[PDB]
Amino acid sequence: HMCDAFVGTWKLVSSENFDDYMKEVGVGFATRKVAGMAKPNMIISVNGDVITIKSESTFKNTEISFILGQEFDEVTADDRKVKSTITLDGGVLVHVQKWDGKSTTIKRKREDDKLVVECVMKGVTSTRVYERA
Ligand SMILES: O=C(O)[C@@H]1[C@@H]2CC[C@@H](C2)[C@H]1c1nc2ccccc2s1
Repeated sequence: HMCDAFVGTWKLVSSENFDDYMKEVGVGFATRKVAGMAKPNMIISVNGDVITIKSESTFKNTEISFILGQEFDEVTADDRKVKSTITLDGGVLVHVQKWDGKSTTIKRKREDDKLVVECVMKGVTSTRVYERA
């Protein structure tokens, strides 16, 4: 029952500062413009200890499966090859990605009927809000 409140099908309803977050990550102009239009559906499921997060959009379809605390390789939507570790910290899913000596952290939390995602790269934060689909 670890992540029960995350499980489901979620649709992006708002975004703030995502272009600036992507710039800070190192994403180039064309990917920023096209990726920034996307309205992904995020599908979260749990089977035993394995959590799966799928993201489906017009730009890319991705999928990650993982066990909490156990590092895995991820190819991101913007084509970074990263080493990821996802943990639960006080009810927040905390996802750290490492690549090329860099690091970014993505936090996912339940707030009211929403799933709120905070993406941080150095001093730049983007907030992405999802509703049930
Ligand atoms: O999952 C998402 O919400 C988005 C949208 C759906 C697919 C693309 C656009 C994905 C990105 N994530 C990142 C992370 C860092 C840098 C660039 C990008 S594009």
